[PDB]
Amino acid sequence: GLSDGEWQQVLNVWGKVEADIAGHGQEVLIRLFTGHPETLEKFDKFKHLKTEAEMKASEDLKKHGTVVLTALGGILKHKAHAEAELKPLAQSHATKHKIPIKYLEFISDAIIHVLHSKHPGDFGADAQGAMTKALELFRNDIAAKYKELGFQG
Amino acid sequence: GLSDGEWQQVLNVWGKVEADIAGHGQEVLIRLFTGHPETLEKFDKFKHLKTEAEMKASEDLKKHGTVVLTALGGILKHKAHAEAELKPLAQSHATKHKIPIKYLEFISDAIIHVLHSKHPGDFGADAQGAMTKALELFRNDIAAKYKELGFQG
Ligand code: HEM
Ligand code: HEM
Ligand code: NI
Ligand code: NI
Ligand SMILES: [O]
Ligand SMILES: [O]
Repeated sequence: GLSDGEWQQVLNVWGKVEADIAGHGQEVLIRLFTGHPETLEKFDKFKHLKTEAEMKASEDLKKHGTVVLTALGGILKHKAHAEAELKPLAQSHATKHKIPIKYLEFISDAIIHVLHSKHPGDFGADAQGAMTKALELFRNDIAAKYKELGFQG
Repeated sequence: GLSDGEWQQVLNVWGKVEADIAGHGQEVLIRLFTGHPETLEKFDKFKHLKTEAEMKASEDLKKHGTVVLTALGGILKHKAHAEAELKPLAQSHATKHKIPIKYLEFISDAIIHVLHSKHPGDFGADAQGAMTKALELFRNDIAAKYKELGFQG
């Protein structure tokens, strides 16, 4: 994964992109299409463009550039925030508390038991299946950080 | 992973949890401790507590239950939001646009060059090292979604 400061580096340069997301988007796609022409053939609405000049002139190529960098920006900002929130918890449970993944499984089953007992109206079979998958994904994230830190959990 | 409706089911039952986080946190730790006595040994503050009635009387156990469900809740809500943002992107690039992972490596290459070219003051060796790793994490997330969908590309 990235460190705390590694994400801050990423978000700082991303702010600069957002000051002219249109121009950045355009240049990224044109650099892609010139360096790797086979990428242009995946785009039914752009593959007619032959020259740099035609590409720079395309209103919709510039609009698509914005759509791509906006979506990627949103994803990176969520990853940064999510990592900063998870890594402290993973570190303390790995190093200080030394909690095996097995014990995270037990507390996952305890949550599902309590939600079945107290909220069956918003916890039918489907919603229970959903929570079981959700808590497994959470354990998997922790297990991934445990490995990064070389704690056998 | 979870479908759109499954994440909504998770968020919907979590809303009920957060409405009585005190009581739910207590019931989760009592269920864990009574089902798996070994887990009580990890808790210096609680390991003397011998019965549900003792555990229910512990103000410390209640406060810890709140800290646990508060931390978990934040992680689940972020995961639901990020997945609902990522899953459609991966779905469309796999099944509609048919974009191999190697082409996301190409566009990552172009994003690095455009950032180095236009914002070098904000894009030194470390900043560029950070962005390179961050774009890898993005491609790995799409790659993990493609594998789920049995798209090789
Ligand atoms: C950082 C990488 C990428 C991001 C964030 C991104 C994002 C997007 C978004 C948000 C859309 C519109 C919604 C959708 O159809 O899912 C889209 C459409 C599309 N993307 Fe991507 N994309 C990326 C990489 C690529 C690459 C490398 C290719 C092809 C070589 C590609 C080909 C397409 C195509 C063909 C469309 C459909 C465009 C249309 O509506 O005519 N994408 N992309
Ligand atoms: C959903 C699972 C879990 C969550 C979200 C969680 C969260 C937390 C948080 C936020 C803290 C306080 C800050 C910290 O030290 O990181 C904490 C402390 C702790 N956790 Fe966990 N925890 C989980 C599972 C477990 C399990 C299963 C055990 C043991 C079986 C455990 C043992 C501890 C201990 C011993 C502490 C320190 C308690 C204290 O000194 O007051 N945790 N946990
Ligand atoms: Ni978002
Ligand atoms: Ni948060
Ligand atoms: O794209
Ligand atoms: O915990």
